[PDB]
Amino acid sequence: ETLNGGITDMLTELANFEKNVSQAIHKYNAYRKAASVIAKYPHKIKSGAEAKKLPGVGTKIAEKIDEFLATGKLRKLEKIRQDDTSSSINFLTRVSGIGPSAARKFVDEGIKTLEDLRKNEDKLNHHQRIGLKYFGDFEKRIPREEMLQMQDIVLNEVKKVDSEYIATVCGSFRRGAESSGDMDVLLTHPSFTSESTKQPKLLHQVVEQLQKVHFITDTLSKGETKFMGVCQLPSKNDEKEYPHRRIDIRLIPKDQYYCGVLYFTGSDIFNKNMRAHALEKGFTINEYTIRPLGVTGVAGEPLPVDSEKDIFDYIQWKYREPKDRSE
DNA sequence: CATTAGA
DNA sequence: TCTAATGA
Ligand SMILES: [Mn+2]
Ligand SMILES: [Mn+2]
Ligand code: NA
Ligand code: NA
Repeated sequence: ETLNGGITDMLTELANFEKNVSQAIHKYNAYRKAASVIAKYPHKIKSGAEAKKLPGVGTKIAEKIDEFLATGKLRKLEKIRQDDTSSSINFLTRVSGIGPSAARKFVDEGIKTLEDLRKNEDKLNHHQRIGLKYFGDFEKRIPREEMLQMQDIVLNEVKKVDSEYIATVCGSFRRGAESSGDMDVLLTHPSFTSESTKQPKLLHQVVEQLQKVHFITDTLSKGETKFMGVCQLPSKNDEKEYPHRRIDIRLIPKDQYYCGVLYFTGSDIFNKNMRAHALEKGFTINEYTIRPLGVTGVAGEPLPVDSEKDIFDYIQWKYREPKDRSE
């Protein structure tokens, strides 16, 4: 956690680089389990060899270890850090809609800068066009103060659309957080559940309304169960216009709402920990259900969940407010 | 680990 | 169809 710090961090630097700049899924994968392992180790790695005794740690990495311990640095890390091509890929990759693959191509063609990006809006798809358009707003955190005004608006129209609609802003916001990255609304309807052959309009009606009133301003992707766009709160009686924010609204089979809701509310740890508990308690929890475990090794049979509670109860735990779902 | 775009 | 990119 701090004892193998630099070690794992160097390791991750390297991993990550193999994956984006180079198209070496393997090495990238190598660097990572080793990083993963030296990370667990209970004592201060004092050399290549010591580390070497580890699984995943071979000669190659052990080697990097010494040089890193030896001189507090790594040549390869210095070179890469310098390396313009890779620098570029690392950066282009920041535009929503651009991945490593595309990052490579752009550079290939010689598109290294945001402006390069601009002079060539054409080579870019919609997603990317939008991502470039709000590069600034996308990079900014969402102040909770605003999260409250967004949540406010969203829930209104929702209800005004159909009243039988259930929405929940999930995520960190849900759990207290002063700021959030993007806004995540979990949606459901009674009319939609596990079987009942859908009702796409369900998601559809909603976006339409939000756009209608001018909250959704763009669409990155809109499908039958997961909408992905851009919103913005109404630049007041002017002077202060608001930033463009990322919004994600997803339809849920009413019969899996809370599991989902449970899930997206995180945190990654609480989740795990919670998930880990249901296991002993004779269960299983996944993004949508909670199944009673059977002795044959496994078993199924989706228990009825009506609120975050039921879930709790099932595993016979203390209902935890979102606020304290921290771990 | 699953949903959408896109070519 | 597959392949990329998001998320989470
Ligand atoms: Mn989010
Ligand atoms: Mn999101
Ligand atoms: Na990106
Ligand atoms: Na393949």
